Amino acid sequence: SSPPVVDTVHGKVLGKFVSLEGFAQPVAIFLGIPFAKPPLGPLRFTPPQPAEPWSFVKNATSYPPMCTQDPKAGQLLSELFTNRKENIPLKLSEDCLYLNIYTPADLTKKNRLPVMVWIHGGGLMVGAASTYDGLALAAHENVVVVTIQYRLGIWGFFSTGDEHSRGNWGHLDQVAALRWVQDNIASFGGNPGSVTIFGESAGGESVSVLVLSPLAKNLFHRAISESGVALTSVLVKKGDVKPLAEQIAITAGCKTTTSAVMVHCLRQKTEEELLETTLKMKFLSLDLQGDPRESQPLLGTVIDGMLLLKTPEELQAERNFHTVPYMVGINKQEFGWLIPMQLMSYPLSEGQLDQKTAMSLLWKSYPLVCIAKELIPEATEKYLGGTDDTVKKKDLFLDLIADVMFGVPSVIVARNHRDAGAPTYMYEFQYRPSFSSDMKPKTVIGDHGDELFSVFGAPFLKEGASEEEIRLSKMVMKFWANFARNGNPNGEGLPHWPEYNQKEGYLQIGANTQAAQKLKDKEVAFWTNLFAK
Ligand SMILES: *[C@@](O)(c1ccccc1Cl)C(F)(F)F
Repeated sequence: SSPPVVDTVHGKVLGKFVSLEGFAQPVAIFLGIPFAKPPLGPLRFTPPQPAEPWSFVKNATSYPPMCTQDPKAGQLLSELFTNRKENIPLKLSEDCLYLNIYTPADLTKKNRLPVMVWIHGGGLMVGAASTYDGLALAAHENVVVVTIQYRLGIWGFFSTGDEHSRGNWGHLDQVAALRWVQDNIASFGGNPGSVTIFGESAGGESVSVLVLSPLAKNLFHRAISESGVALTSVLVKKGDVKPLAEQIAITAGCKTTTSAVMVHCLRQKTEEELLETTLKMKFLSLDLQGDPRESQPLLGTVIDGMLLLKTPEELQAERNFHTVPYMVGINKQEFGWLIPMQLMSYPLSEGQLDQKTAMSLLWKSYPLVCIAKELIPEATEKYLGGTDDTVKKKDLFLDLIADVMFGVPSVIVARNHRDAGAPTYMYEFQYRPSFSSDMKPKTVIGDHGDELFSVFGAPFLKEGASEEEIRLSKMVMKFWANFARNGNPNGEGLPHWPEYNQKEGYLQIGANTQAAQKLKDKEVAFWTNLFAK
């Protein structure tokens, strides 16, 4: 019964025990541990500072707020992605730099378990750590699971393109959480010499950015990007970021006289005024009015000169990144339902698409796929021209967006990582979880986020999982935690997962799981040639 109490650098923390049926050792859970000073007032749009130390024992048994964000979209994504039986309602706050810890170690003995640090998705605009319950993965695989938060949206990524607001505050928060883990996780039974970062969607892009950042040197030892990398271009702003900053300033009621003037004005706004600004900007929603080249669907990663010194393409060309073991994976249908239908309000209710509407829509999709207008016909013809059925054309259009956004970027990242001599692994995930939304057509399989339910052991926390689904989660969890332990997912009882080498082996994960070769090879060739003009 007696709750666990752990000493950290900054003070003592009190957690709680939670048992998972069939595991003798209850899991010690610590909710809402601060890893930075709350980024309020003048600390807005600045790097995170260390948390101030506290006397006595901090009660770490309540979920922290989630970072300020569109509450409706944030709650929706939490409901769609959570592995728990009931979604936990969360408060909003700028005071959100917290992490949650699930340790299966008996804290009365000494333990050095591998640590897995989860970075949540959400487009860099929404999301929360508390969505993801670490209980099942921690108990089933004997790993310490850490879920982190980081500033989002305007708070996390507002950039003037210069020294007055460089940008990438949320990525700096991720780095601060990893340094906290280095300094403290051994008190929770974890091994700071074996930290694996893993994340999905914008969280997978964050993992890829951290692989590219000198600030993350020696903070992690393996990495996993699930459905998102630093070549997912909608998340990485190149070129001139000043137009977006000025539009944000104006919407908030601020002058644009200079960068410093904009940033100081935004620093005086209340949280509520910046949230009103966020909602007026209509982020994460396909912009159908005006020139598509001016659409800004999210505030994201920039080349700031501190976290990222050059573009991801330039960094991989010079082999300037952390050559840790790296697992890069995609799902069979990344654009099948949840991103267009639930997050971005795509005009695809009809379920048939003719080629003319497809070209018009692909042009409107410019902020996602970056295809010049003169190249829209060729691109569309390559995917939709081979059939005459317009339902098939709609499905092939979804394939096209998925390949440009996720599949091709992921293979290019994996190839460049392999070519720097690092151990590299890839997967393609194909399963339709029973936990899918009731709104989701039964023909969508391997949608964006579908692997989450297997990675986080949803069949052991939510009800109604089939026996096949339970088996799948046990295998995925074991692959992931073997990778955390050894930088190699393989082990006894598991299908062989080849290294992604020059033969380009990868694992097809699903009801039938087996190795395959050359993922997306034809598509990479096509799109690389197309984007070279
Ligand atoms: C992902 O973070 C996401 C959302 C929108 C665009 C791109 C990406 Cl990677 C989410 F939200 F989980 F789907």
